[PDB]
Order: sequence, then C-alpha cells, then structure tokens
Amino acid sequence: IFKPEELRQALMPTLEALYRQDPESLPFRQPVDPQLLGIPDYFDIVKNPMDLSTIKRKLDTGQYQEPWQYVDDVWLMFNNAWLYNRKTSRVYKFCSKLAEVFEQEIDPVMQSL
Ligand SMILES: CCS(=O)(=O)Nc1cc(-c2cn(C)c3c(=O)[nH]ccc23)cc2c1ccn2C(C)(c1ccccn1)c1ccccn1
Repeated sequence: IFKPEELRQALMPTLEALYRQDPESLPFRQPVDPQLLGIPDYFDIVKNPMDLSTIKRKLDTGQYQEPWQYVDDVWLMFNNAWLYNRKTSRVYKFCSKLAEVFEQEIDPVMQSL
C-alpha cells in the first residue's frame, strides 16, 4: 500500500523535470484541441489522450494507487505523440527530449519505492 502524499512527494519532481523543459513541455502542459489546431484526425489515431495537466491532477488528488500507474500515463503521453507525429515534426523531437529527461529522473526514484 502507498499513501497519496508519499506518491506525490516521490514522483512530483520527475513531473517537474518535464515541466522545466522550455520550450519542449509547452504543447504537453494542457490537453490538445485538434479542431483549434486544424488536425481533426487526432482523436481517430490517439484513442486515449494524456497530457501533463491530467497526470498532475491525478498525482495531486491521489488517483494513482501504484507508481507504475503514474509511469503508464507518462509513457501513454509520449507514445501518443510518437504515434501521431512524423519523426521530423517539432512535437516528435520535443516528445523525444521529455522522454529522454524522464528516463534520467524516473529510474532512481522507482528503486526508492
Ligand atoms: C487548447 C490547447 S492547444 O491545443 O491550443 N495547445 C497546443 C497543442 C499543441 C500540440 C500538442 N500535442 C501533443 C500535439 C501533437 O501531438 N501534434 C500537433 C500539435 C500538438 C500544439 C500547439 C498548441 C498551440 C499552438 N500549437 C502549435 C501547433 C505548436 C506546434 C509545435 C510546438 C508548439 N506549438 C503552434 C505554435 C505556434 C503557432 C501555431 N501552432
């Protein structure tokens, strides 16, 4: 069993690392509005959207019972962005960096729990 406070205290810095990255995290900070961007095929391809603000909300309200659940959600966010965008799109490169930074911070923390 984990309590909501310990999970937030343990994992929030890894999420903060992602938020720290400017301008990489900016498009990930809130959920996409595909009609606004003119990419109306987005929810055809990305079946389960995920963004930093949803992950932060779940960690703040303790909707994660287990730390794997917070880790699924981060990878869901990256896998969505890699699924939808071309390898040469600016969002692709951004997702690639945040993914890069997330590995450096997550591994030590998961061993700690
Ligand atoms: C209501 C929030 S919003 O939808 O407007 N926020 C934005 C989100 C996203 C976005 C998020 N994800 C995960 C994707 C993705 O996978 N593919 C394409 C776009 C995006 C892009 C948004 C923006 C805003 C500008 N942008 C744009 C499209 C953008 C592109 C690249 C990097 C940053 N911003 C932009 C910037 C300047 C001028 C015109 N458009």
